[PDB]
Formats: sequence, C-alpha cells, structure tokens
Amino acid sequence: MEMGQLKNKIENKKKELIQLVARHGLDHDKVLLFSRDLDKLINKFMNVKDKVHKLEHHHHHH
Amino acid sequence: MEMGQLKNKIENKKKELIQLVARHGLDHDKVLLFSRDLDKLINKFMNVKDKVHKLEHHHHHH
Repeated sequence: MEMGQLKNKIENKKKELIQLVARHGLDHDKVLLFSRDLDKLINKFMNVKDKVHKLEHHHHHH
Repeated sequence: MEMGQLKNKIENKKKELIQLVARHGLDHDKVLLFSRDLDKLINKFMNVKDKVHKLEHHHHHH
C-alpha cells in the first residue's frame, strides 16, 4: 500500500486544510508560515523527532 | 459568512489529516498530542482562539 502514497494523501489533506485556514482570512505570508510550521509538526511525528531546540535564554529570561 | 461552518470544515479536514498521520504509525498518545498541538497551531493563525485569552499554563495550553 506504500507509505509514500500514504504520505501523498497526508500532503493532499494537509494542503486541503491549509486552503481552509487560508480562506478563513490569511494572507499569503500567513499561509506560508502556517504551512511550513504545520509541516514541521507533521515531520516531527512522522519521522524526524527534531528535539534540538536552541534555547537562547536559559533558565533566566533576562 | 458563517465561519462556524467554515470551522466545521477546518475541524473535519484537520481530523481527516490526523487520521492519516495517525494510521502511519502514530500511537494513541501520538494522535492525541498531534491533534491538540495542531488545533492550537491553527487557532494561532486564525487568531480565533476564542474571544477570551484563558490562562491555562504559561499563558495558554492545550
């Protein structure tokens, strides 16, 4: 059944959704930001568990 | 004009996607995490995070 096809359906459905969030009232920059952030969240769960988050402020904010 | 029906579509589509990301290998806890954090991301960009700003944890939390 191929996970590549599964991923393709994910892409499609995610994109169908992006269109919905977009038509809500997002401008293209918002759509770009949303879609890419959305994509990383998906990739996080789908494959890459990118936990290497750079913390600039550590413990104390100032 | 009704954004309730629009949101109804967003929710449904979001969940259509979630069910696809989920069936890929995500466990039950994974689905729960993904769905709630995805919801949050959408609300963020929609700016529709309800007409209040509920303190939940640091600021909000879902």
